[PDB]
Amino acid sequence: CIFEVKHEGKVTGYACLVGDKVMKPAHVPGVIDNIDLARLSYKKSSKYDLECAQIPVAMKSDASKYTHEKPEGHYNWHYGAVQYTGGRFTVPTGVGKPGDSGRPIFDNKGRVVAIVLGGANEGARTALSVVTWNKDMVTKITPEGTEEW
Amino acid sequence: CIFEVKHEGKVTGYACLVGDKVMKPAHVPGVIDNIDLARLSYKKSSKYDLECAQIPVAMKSDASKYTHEKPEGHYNWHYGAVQYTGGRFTVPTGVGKPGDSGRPIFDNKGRVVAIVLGGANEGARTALSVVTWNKDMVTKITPEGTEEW
Repeated sequence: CIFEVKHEGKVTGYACLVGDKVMKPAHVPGVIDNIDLARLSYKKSSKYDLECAQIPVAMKSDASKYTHEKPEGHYNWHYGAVQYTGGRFTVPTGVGKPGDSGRPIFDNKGRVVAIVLGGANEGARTALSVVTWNKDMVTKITPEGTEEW
Repeated sequence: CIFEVKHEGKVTGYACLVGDKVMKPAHVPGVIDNIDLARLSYKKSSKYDLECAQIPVAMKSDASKYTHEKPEGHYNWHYGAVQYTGGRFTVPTGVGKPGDSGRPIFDNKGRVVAIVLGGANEGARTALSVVTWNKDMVTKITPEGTEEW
């Protein structure tokens, strides 16, 4: 469910299969490294820093489910645990870096709860800028001091 | 009917109101410099290098007409005349340059016949890569050696 985005031969970030969409953070430079995904029509929102295409039918079963449900505790991503408390996702400073935008954060059922956009270095911890969902709609939540990834 | 696209305070290219659509070359970085247009959701695809939205009600009457009709001769753009011969729009080399993507080309009735994407330097003249109309449908025509502008 995760695809590299590349520019000039380098991985710049990721797109992920979420719900029935191919989702990519808009700010990530380059092209998704699948020629068919790269050619789809994407609905682009500057407000949410998001581009989303309808998932190819052949890939529909590979998509992750997703949810607005975000009880406090810990969640999962490529690098390990993501804390969620007081409406903030945090990780240890240094785990994430430029090149990690587009990676999903998941609950233990495998449901996507957020897509990483960047991180604000707050000392020992880094607070993530994310696309995430409330019960009604998508949102973008960006801590002060965020560096886009 | 023509708007600047800007990124980091710099003009990066242009978007046009044509028919029912806001038309911007997809590859141009930045956001359209208009309060209404910036807040729309766009459909973006590499197929024609277009990023489009429905024109807001308030702006519909400002849209340009368009046509598929491209008899040979000369057409009009920001910098003067554009030659059209053998299926190719050409201008003198150096008249258009990086930053001129999204500018429209018009006939003498004021109908848009093409939107500039880039140019192929052919020596004294440059052949333009364009979106243009075949019957009712957009198409992308890109001379060999095109640089996206």
